Amino acid sequence: ESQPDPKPDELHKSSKFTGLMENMKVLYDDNHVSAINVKSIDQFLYFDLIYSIKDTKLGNYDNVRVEFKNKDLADKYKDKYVDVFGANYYYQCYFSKKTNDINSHQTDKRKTCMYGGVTEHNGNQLDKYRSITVRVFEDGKNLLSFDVQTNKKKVTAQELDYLTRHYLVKNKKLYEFNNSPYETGYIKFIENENSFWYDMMPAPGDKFDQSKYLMMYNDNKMVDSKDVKIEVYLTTKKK
Ligand SMILES: OC[C@H]1O[C@@H](O[C@H]2[C@H](O)[C@@H](O)[C@H](O)O[C@@H]2CO)[C@H](O)[C@@H](O)[C@H]1O
Repeated sequence: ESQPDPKPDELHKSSKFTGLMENMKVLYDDNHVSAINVKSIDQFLYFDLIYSIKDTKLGNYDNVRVEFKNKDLADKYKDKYVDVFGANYYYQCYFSKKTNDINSHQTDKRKTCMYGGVTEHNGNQLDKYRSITVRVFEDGKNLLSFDVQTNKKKVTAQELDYLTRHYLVKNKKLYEFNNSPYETGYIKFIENENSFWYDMMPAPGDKFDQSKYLMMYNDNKMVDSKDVKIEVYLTTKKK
């Protein structure tokens, strides 16, 4: 069980962020990118892939740019049929501008951007959703547990993360417009000796960089739905 647990002073303090929690909230509200059995259709930079995924409700986007940590990840998934799932942003998002020569590009009307959140479709399917347990702790006490479901054998940490936080925003007011009732918090995934966590709170300051925050998912970290367990540790802001 190692990826050093955070030392209490290591975590971002929500009281140190003085600039609109709504921008964090939106990433984990009901909207998100999801598609099954799609194939990249273009590329803007050598470390990304462009997908033809239409916003199936709000009609907010027609193309989604998936950015990876490096060229390898983009190469691996180029041309392959994948499922996509993840938190997207719009504000600092941009790519291609047109189907121009020299500058390899394409994409017309309504774009969105995201990091990682990709898995091979083929051979990664289960008929019969697997249920992953989430145990949340508030100041040290296991106050509740809820389930998250995925029908993927291999699932990105991004998806389990979004799933978990989406429930907490709805039932625990994890993030609110201008604040959060929690001072610190982190999501811990556990497979085996392998455990890793993400800080759920925004960095100190007056502004939150959605793009920079969502960047932690660019490694396309995957996990096996059969071996994972998730624990959330929240601490209450000095009442
Ligand atoms: O069993 C062969 C049969 O599968 C259908 O697909 C179904 C599948 O039967 C069911 O278990 C699953 O839950 O939903 C699928 C619907 O896509 C196919 O429609 C049929 O063409 C055969 O392929």
